[PDB]
Amino acid sequence: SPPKPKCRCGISGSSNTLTTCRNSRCPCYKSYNSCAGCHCVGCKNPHKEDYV
Ligand SMILES: [Zn+2]
Ligand SMILES: [Zn+2]
Ligand SMILES: [Zn+2]
Repeated sequence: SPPKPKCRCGISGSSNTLTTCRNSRCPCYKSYNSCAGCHCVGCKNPHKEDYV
């Protein structure tokens, strides 16, 4: 498994509707990772782990 960044988008950072984890203040998003193990609230992260 790749290095998984963790974020608290919602608890801190920037609470939003869609752009919570989808903005560049989210380390996961920026580093091409899903929010596995995060404390993000209202996480819309388009980086869903590519598992084919
Ligand atoms: Zn986030
Ligand atoms: Zn995250
Ligand atoms: Zn998230």
